[PDB]
Amino acid sequence: LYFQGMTKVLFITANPNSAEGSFGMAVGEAFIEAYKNEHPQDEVVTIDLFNTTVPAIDADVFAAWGKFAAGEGFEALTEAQQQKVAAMNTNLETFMHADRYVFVTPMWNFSYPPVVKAYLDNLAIAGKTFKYTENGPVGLLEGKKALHIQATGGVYSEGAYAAVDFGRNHLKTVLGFIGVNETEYIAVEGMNANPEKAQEIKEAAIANARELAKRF
Amino acid sequence: GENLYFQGMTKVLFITANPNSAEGSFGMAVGEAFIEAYKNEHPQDEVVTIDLFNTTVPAIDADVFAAWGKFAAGEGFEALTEAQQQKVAAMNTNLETFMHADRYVFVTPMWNFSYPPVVKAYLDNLAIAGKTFKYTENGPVGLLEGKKALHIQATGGVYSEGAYAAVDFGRNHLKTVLGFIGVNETEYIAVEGMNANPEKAQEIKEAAIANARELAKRF
Ligand SMILES: Cc1cc2nc3c(=O)[nH]c(=O)nc-3n(C[C@H](O)[C@H](O)[C@H](O)COP(=O)(O)O)c2cc1C
Ligand SMILES: Cc1cc2nc3c(=O)[nH]c(=O)nc-3n(C[C@H](O)[C@H](O)[C@H](O)COP(=O)(O)O)c2cc1C
Ligand SMILES: CN(C)c1ccc(C(=C2C=CC(=[N+](C)C)C=C2)c2ccccc2)cc1
Repeated sequence: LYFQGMTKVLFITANPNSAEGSFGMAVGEAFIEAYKNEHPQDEVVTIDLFNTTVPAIDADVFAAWGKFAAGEGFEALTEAQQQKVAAMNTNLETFMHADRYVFVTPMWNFSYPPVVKAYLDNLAIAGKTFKYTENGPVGLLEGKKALHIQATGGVYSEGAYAAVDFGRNHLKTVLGFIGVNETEYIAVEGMNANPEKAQEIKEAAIANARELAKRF
Repeated sequence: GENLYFQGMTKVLFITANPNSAEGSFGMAVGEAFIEAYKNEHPQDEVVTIDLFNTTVPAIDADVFAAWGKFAAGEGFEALTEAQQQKVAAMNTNLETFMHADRYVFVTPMWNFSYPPVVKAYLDNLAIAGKTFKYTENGPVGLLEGKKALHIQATGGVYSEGAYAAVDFGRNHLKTVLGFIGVNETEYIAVEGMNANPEKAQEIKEAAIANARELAKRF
């Protein structure tokens, strides 16, 4: 074809179990298939954070960032610093070039798996996703939309317990800091607080995901 | 005055989550000052340092779920694979090292409104059912008793009061998990405002260091 432009969607998952053993992954796959049937041509790339190199910010990264500030190039870094920065570049560039993001995270001790924090630490880079201005920082990503699907044993979406929903709230905060302010949230909650009605909660969340896909 | 349970040496855990040292980190410089002041008040208390950037902190992954599945089935430690045995043992080491301690000190910087990811993996190594918490008919309840925790955080801006405290996710999430495992009292020291006010960087650091020395006399 003469034109190669298309909407790029990133299906970012952070759950070790598959869709058959995870409520979050089950609703995540239902939203993706419903989005594909509504949006052909659009590309959907899956990113499993448990099988993706996500370097944590450590002494090598600070040392690598320091040499970059001193005007030095990539060759000045050690081999260990080179492999970490390159993997951080790939994660950042792939996220910046996409248009739609879909996060699937389970709640482990009031927050997400730790690899989600390292992944966000790979995305928040000054000069790339946000810039400093006279009136504080400003996110750089424009024309982006994000969906977060979180599965929790208890119920956190409504009530006072939304204050301890740290995984959901911190993800929304970082997304807005890099310019992704148009977000959507689908809660898959209560399958373990009341196991007798866990399948109804899953089925209701699937219907909630299939409706959002036609307008997302 | 005593004559109850012998001496009972107080174990203190100085848990750091910053790759830089005290010379290149405000939170570490305040954390090191608190320890030096605590050791002078209690010369016989044991202080064990745990650097999370140089400690095996296994993340909950596919091997951990497969291990917990075989443990719940009735099998023992002889059924796991070599990758599962190494991960489960290192989680028990971090768990029992934390449980056997009476005092806890955390030093973290704010990286994008939260802590480094290794802190979350370390907290997931501690919240274990039947060990640090259990579920009752009235709800979950922690099991650790007689513990006192202190969190030192260094942030560029100010997140102590107002609507900016709601986005201090690193401090708040650490308090919730510590309170979930029984440690209901976690004092907090803020080294904040160095990047918002670069001219007050040394004034804020020096004031927070003196605050940590005064707190070390009663902690
Ligand atoms: C290590 C661990 C920690 C958990 N912590 C919480 C929690 O803090 N609050 C909660 O409601 N459920 C908690 N759960 C239960 C999960 O939220 C529940 O399994 C949910 O369905 C997410 O699983 P899934 O995304 O794989 O479907 C925890 C489960 C595990 C294994
Ligand atoms: C990767 C990174 C992310 C940061 N994110 C924030 C932030 O979200 N809010 C803030 O006030 N400061 C932020 N800072 C600045 C540090 O929190 C601040 O300089 C703090 O003093 C660093 O802690 P330390 O000196 O003890 O290492 C960030 C710094 C880095 C390197
Ligand atoms: C069986 N039942 C009625 C329940 C037992 C426990 C829980 C909860 C919970 C909190 C923290 C957890 N963590 C940290 C593992 C796990 C569960 C819980 C979740 C949200 C609000 C209040 C409590 C909900 C229902």
